[PDB]
Amino acid sequence: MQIFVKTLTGKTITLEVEPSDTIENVKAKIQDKEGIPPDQQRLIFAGKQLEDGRTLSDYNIQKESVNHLVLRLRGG
Repeated sequence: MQIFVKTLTGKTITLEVEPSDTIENVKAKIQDKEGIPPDQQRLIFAGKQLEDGRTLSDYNIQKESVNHLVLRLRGG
């Protein structure tokens, strides 16, 4: 399935993912596209912070056809 990520500029990228994919797996894909180390990423879905050992299915990524995660840059 495809998801969007809103990036630090408010633009979107698309990732090809499966519901069982971990948040750590998603953050690695975001690192490859946006150059943010995973330990400096905070990923949000519907205002909820996503935890690295959990999966997209844990956050019900399947409920909607179109989903946008939000990338935030941890503060220094």
